[PDB]
Amino acid sequence: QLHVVFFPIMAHGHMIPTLDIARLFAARNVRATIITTPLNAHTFTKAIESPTIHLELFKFPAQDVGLPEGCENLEQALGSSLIEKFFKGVGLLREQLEAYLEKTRPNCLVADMFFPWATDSAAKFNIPRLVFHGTSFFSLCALEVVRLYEPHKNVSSDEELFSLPLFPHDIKMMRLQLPEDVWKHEKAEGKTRLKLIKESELKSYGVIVNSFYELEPNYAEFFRKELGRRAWNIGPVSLCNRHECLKWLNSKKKNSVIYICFGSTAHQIAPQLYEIAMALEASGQEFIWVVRDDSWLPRGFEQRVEGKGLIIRGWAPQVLILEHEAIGAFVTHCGWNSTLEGITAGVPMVTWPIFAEQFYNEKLVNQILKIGVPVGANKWSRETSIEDVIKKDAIEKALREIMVGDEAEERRSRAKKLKEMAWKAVEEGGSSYSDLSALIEELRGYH
Ligand SMILES: O=c1ccn([C@@H]2O[C@H](COP(=O)(O)OP(=O)(O)O[C@H]3O[C@H](CO)[C@@H](O)[C@H](O)[C@H]3F)[C@@H](O)[C@H]2O)c(=O)[nH]1
Ligand SMILES: [K+]
Repeated sequence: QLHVVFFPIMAHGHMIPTLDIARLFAARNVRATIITTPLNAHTFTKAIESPTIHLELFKFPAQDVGLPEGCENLEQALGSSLIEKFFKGVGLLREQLEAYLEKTRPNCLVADMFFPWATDSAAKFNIPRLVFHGTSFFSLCALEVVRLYEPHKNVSSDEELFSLPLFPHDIKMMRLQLPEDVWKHEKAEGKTRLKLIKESELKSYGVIVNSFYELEPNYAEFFRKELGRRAWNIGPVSLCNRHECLKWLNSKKKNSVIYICFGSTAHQIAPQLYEIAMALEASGQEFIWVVRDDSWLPRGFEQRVEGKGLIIRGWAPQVLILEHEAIGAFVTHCGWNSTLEGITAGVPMVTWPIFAEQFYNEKLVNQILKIGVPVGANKWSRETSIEDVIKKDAIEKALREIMVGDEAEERRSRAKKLKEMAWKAVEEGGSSYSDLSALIEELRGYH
């Protein structure tokens, strides 16, 4: 039996899709083991609830890097200090990884993009290593093209626009949409980490990508041809698996409710929430709003919008909501897992990128896929300063445009097209089904 070990970084947005990939492999009679840490194991245990996914717990050296003992997850490492400590900590997992690989000798290692050294670690035992990023072909390409060509240095002001080189679409961006650790005050740590991450894509056996060919064929090709990567598109992997707010939505018109949610880990301050609430009231749209009370809500808000607006404070069933008939739009931060869920439900999106690769995802959604509307946020930042809050006016304009604005029904039509393409890609005979079959056969044949 083939054995593949999966090693995601301790972040919810990488762990859940990695589990789905493990399940996809398992359903093909492949032995799948996921490496995690003790305080993160509960995520996998809950989502396991079918072939057996095995877990292996590594000790996370929080004390050695000066982190609180309870900080085993990227989401809890808030601030440059804590984040650099977190990445030093995860780099220190290399010894446990090499011990586990020597002990078990699996046929393949699928390792998170944040572990470039994992390539060499697997090479010590002649094991091929695959990179998993968890984002779109487009972001992979655009990030690599920006790193290589640095078109942000041909610019005089923060909002001066430049095109992305080589791309078959003209994509205009400003250096505000890039991290200041690249264009303003160059800090060698992040630059080196990025260099090594992007290099691992060519030094390794190849890249697994959570996308489907028909979604972004130009960039599925660009990644392989112009950028030289060996890759397999096997997404959306969440389709492998396939209530109060639902009963609420049942009595609503089809495609009439806006869903607002900013991802698994939301760092969101009271002034921003207050602007969102005011914009929601002014827009008149029915809505489900997922929040992490007079400190951020207008007086009488929840009662003044009762029956029309619903605030969810806990973990929301995002997929069940998005695919309910009543939901017509999605205000999102453009994380790739949420973006892909919006696409798979066929739901247009208001794009509100914050950090990471989300501005590239926003360009993919708005300019290329033509299923979204920008809210107007254009400043890359880990934490939000009060000086950067998006005001209620832009939010209301975007909420209006996404529901009844120009092309809204066409966006719905395009998204339903993408929805059918997504479901077809993963069914037997589909592009993603076939690429997964091909990857597994190649792994069987290795040496
Ligand atoms: O109330 C809730 C709130 C969330 N969820 C689920 O959590 C997921 C949110 O994923 P999303 O990509 O938007 O945020 P996150 O995964 O942290 O993004 C990082 O990881 C991504 C993957 O690399 C990356 O693209 C991104 O830039 C990073 F920020 C998504 O699968 C939802 O279904 C829910 O079910 N109920
Ligand atoms: K090249």
